[PDB]
Amino acid sequence: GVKTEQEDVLAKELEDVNKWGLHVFRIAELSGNRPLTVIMHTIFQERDLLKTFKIPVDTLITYLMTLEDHYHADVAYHNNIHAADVVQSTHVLLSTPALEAVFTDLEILAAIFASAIHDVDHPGVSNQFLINTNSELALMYNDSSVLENHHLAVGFKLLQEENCDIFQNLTKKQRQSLRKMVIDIVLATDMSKHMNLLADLKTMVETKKVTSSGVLLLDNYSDRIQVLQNMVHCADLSNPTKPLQLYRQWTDRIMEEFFRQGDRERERGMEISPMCDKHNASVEKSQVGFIDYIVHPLWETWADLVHPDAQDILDTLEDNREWYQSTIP
Ligand SMILES: CC1(C)CC(=O)N(CC(=O)N2CCC(N3N=C(c4ccc(OC(F)F)c(OC(F)F)c4)[C@H]4CC=CC[C@H]4C3=O)CC2)C(=O)C1
Ligand SMILES: [Mg+2]
Ligand code: NI
Ligand SMILES: [Zn+2]
Repeated sequence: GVKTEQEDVLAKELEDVNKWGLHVFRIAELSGNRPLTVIMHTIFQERDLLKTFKIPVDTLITYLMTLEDHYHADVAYHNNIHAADVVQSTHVLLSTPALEAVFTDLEILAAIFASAIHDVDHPGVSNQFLINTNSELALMYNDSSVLENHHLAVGFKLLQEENCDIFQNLTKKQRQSLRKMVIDIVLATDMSKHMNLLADLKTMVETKKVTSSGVLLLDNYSDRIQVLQNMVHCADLSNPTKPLQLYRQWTDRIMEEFFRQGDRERERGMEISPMCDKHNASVEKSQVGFIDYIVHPLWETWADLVHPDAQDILDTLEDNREWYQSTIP
């Protein structure tokens, strides 16, 4: 009834689960390629979600292992390690002082479940690629948030596998509310929605109201769900805000994925997508641009919403940006 030694080393790494900068790649190695399952399980226990939602522990574990198995280990970026990272980053963001006691347990469950499923069965190519190849996914979803629709459908469908229904004890009202929030959150991870999400986050910062011991006041679904959508979207765009050793691995992985797509586009005579051309790449300059036009603007606005809680995150981002700028030939 005692942990094996590897299990003990893993449990020690998992003590960083409330920290930005958790060694997720190390967790992946120590868990036998089960970082999503072990991180989710830790977070569910930490937040007492099993008791609150009457989730049988065997059902949770079965679901999580099934979910993690529907991420592809042969995709370099959009795999179970990325899912685990987004979950853990969401979990840290949800714990920010400015949001203490703001969200209900069901909202919390929604954000974390959404994070866990948000890229499941990702094939390692873009929506545009799927559309332009006439792929079955694109046809199924009428070219509209193709991947994100698929991630949702798979994540929910997996609940029907043997002993996988983690929501079996929720009432229909709880399930309907949970399902709606999860859908709203995952669909918001499609980068085509980024400018609208950010515009709404800015509007919210400009009209910010604070209240119950200085935490945010969010008094309607539209504001509550916008915050959660931007929170998971921040987590999804969190790689440049992490310690350089983590960030660089994520950059290597996304570049591998992008260049593989570009190889497939080149071989078939298609126009090669932005940053998919390994023969015409500027990895460093691309990171600086990604930070300047997308990641910083979002994280700066998030940092304003939760001021001053996210200052060290924004400082790390700004440091990493200078690092990449400095390596430009
Ligand atoms: C603005 C430019 C100067 C630089 C640039 O980016 N693009 C392409 C571009 O703007 N977009 C929008 C974002 C898209 N996108 N990009 C992701 C991503 C993740 C990690 C990255 O690096 C490192 F953190 F690991 C990364 O870095 C590299 F691209 F810079 C990109 C994902 C984000 C969310 C969901 C799915 C992934 C997704 O949809 C890609 C297309 C330019 O065209 C010029
Ligand atoms: Mg995605
Ligand atoms: Ni595969
Ligand atoms: Zn993602």
